[PDB]
Amino acid sequence: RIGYYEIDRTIGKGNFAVVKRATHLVTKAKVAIKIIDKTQLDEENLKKIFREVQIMKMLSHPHIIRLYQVMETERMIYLVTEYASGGEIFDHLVAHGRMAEKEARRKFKQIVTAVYFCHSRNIVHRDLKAENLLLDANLNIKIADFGFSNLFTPGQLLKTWCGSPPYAAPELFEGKEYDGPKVDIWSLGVVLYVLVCGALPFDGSTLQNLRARVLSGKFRIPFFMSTECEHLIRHMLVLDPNKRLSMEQICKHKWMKLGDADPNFDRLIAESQQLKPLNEDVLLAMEDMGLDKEQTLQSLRSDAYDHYSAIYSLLCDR
Ligand SMILES: COc1ccc(N(C(=O)Nc2c(C)cccc2C)c2cc(Nc3ccc(N4CCN(C)CC4)cc3)ncn2)c(OC)c1
Repeated sequence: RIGYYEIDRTIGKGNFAVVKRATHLVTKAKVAIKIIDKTQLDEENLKKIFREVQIMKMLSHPHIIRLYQVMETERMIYLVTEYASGGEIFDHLVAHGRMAEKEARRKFKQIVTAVYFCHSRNIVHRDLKAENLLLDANLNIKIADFGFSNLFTPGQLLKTWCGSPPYAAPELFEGKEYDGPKVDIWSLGVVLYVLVCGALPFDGSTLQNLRARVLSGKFRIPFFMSTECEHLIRHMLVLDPNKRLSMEQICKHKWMKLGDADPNFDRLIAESQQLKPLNEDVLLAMEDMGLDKEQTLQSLRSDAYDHYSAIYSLLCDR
């Protein structure tokens, strides 16, 4: 037990972190808690985790994992998030293999909504990979690991070479300054390919081999891949960043449009395209628990991600 949380499973173990499932003992919500030992952490790694957390706080969206609370001790950091009860896409692909385009379109449309929203808030992910995508109880997408993400100014070039080589755009291998979104659009091309094909478009027995594959820009279209799907991927996996589809063009592609109507997609993409409240009954419910409404409002106003913020948010998403 950790504050208001009862831990009931360990689901992750990597980096300097362990992730557990927990239950919030007031709201009954299932959460994931990532526990980071700072006594393992290097100086720049702490500056990384700090930026990761700051970016996650900027992102409230249906297809992005939601951060609810930060707890910090002298020794440990605790990050409490929405729990994705479907697991990772990796395990789904191991279990069931390459997805039918019907399935791939549903999920990719959800991925695109999430990434488009990041861009609308001047965030680039810069590490989009299929395998690490999370799934909720209905196998709906939630995008996670923002460990390589950053703020960008539209038009500005970035100069940190990051992410996983199989998903990395050629200009990242080449050590060029890069447009943030165009890097994400390349990664999206590889993720779409993986979902439909169950394999990577660019691969190799060494990183040197793989690097040459990416810079070549050639990949195999399998017999089972539709003409429309092929066209989408080929318009994302273009060597010149400037000849890649925009996010706006990706949403409009004919592969997206065929199949069942999709009001949520269009609504979410519309919301991301915009330029320009307090729930009183939540505040009252909290007050009747024994949380003073003054400290709750202070916690909310300061963007604290503390005990009171968590409970406010967890109740509102219920
Ligand atoms: C796989 O390795 C992990 C393990 C855990 C997380 N994880 C976070 O780390 N979240 C997070 C937190 C807490 C804080 C900060 C940032 C982030 C990103 C997380 C997973 C999750 N659902 C879920 C359930 C079960 C399974 N599998 C069950 C079957 N397999 C045998 C074992 C694994 C995978 C995922 N729901 C929410 N968060 C993760 O995210 C990429 C990958």
